[PDB]
Amino acid sequence: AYLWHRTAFILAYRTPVVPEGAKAGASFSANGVALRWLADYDYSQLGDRTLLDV
Amino acid sequence: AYLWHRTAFILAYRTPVVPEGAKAGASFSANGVALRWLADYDYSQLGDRTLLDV
Repeated sequence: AYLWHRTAFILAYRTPVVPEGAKAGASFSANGVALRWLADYDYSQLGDRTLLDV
Repeated sequence: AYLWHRTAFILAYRTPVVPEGAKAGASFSANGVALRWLADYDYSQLGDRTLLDV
């Protein structure tokens, strides 16, 4: 069990920017954290690829 | 120093045609020469790539 003050632990967040070369882009919130959604089509394997990141 | 008649040297320029797959297709100008600019997102390396050429 841990018993800590609100200012004991630091969390640092930075949502990545969607580059101009990304065919898709959006921003979703996970428990108050803005994420970056990116979709790229993989023609070689004939499949879509997604990515949420922070 | 170089002294040349107009017919001594010849340049030929051609702007590459932006294909139907390139996401970004802005076209720029350098010294009156039109340049092709395209951007593609390498998802395999998690990085953007930009190309400006002629």
